[PDB]
Amino acid sequence: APAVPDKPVEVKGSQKTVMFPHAPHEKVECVTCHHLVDGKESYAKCGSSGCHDDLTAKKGEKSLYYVVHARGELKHTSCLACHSKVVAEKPELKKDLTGCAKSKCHP
Ligand code: HEC
Ligand code: HEC
Ligand code: HEC
Ligand code: HEC
Repeated sequence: APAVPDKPVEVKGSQKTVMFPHAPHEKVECVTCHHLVDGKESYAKCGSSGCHDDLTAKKGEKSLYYVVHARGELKHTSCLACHSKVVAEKPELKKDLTGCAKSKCHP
């Protein structure tokens, strides 16, 4: 298992880059995000070739946008899906964690 990044890392889309901080996610199993692929574990970039490499489409399993923003019902938890659950318990974090603008992801 490679070391978890100790500084925010870039999550590049086609037009915007969002910084991802691992620290606040220390109590989330690595596997929740870096899910198994072909039964084997992987820590490759979500947008890697052969993964979620469609950086422009809004929907589809190949879309990086969808796996990040789908508000739920997927095979794995998206950023927005989990954030909505967190925000339900800690409402003061609504804009910070789910906002489309002026949020922690999109300042
Ligand atoms: C409100 C629900 C939001 C809207 C609408 C958008 N976001 Fe995001 N977002 C996040 C990441 C990690 C990325 C990069 C990976 C990717 O999606 O490709 C993005 C990117 C965008 C983009 C640009 C897509 C592109 O450049 O190809 C748009 C137009 C966009 N987002 C709309 C992360 C998050 C996040 C963190 C948990 C939140 C709260 C939001 N995004 C919220 C919205
Ligand atoms: C979801 C909330 C995550 C948890 C929990 C962990 N990581 Fe992560 N990691 C995540 C993202 C969105 C990214 C960037 C992906 C991209 O497309 O850029 C990362 C990045 C890494 C990397 C480096 C390579 C990279 O993609 O930039 C490593 C080595 C990594 N993550 C390791 C790691 C470990 C070991 C975790 C558990 C202790 C772990 N991550 C949890 C999302 C999430
Ligand atoms: C390529 C080797 C991949 C990497 C690295 C990551 N994902 Fe992935 N993801 C991949 C496949 C082939 C599949 C479908 C089969 C499965 O294991 O579920 C997925 C699926 C997801 C989903 C669900 C999408 C759906 O259509 O329901 C999510 C939410 C997801 N993947 C997220 C994700 C993130 C955020 C990653 C980086 C940290 C990541 N995946 C890496 C293949 C690959
Ligand atoms: C739940 C299983 C999570 C997943 C998947 C993702 N995030 Fe998250 N995020 C989660 C928690 C528990 C928290 C902490 C909230 C708190 O109580 O303080 C967060 C925090 C962040 C932050 C805010 C960090 C800060 O400014 O201090 C960001 C920017 C963030 N999360 C981004 C993010 C992205 C891009 C994700 C998808 C790859 C993602 N989170 C998934 C829980 C969970």
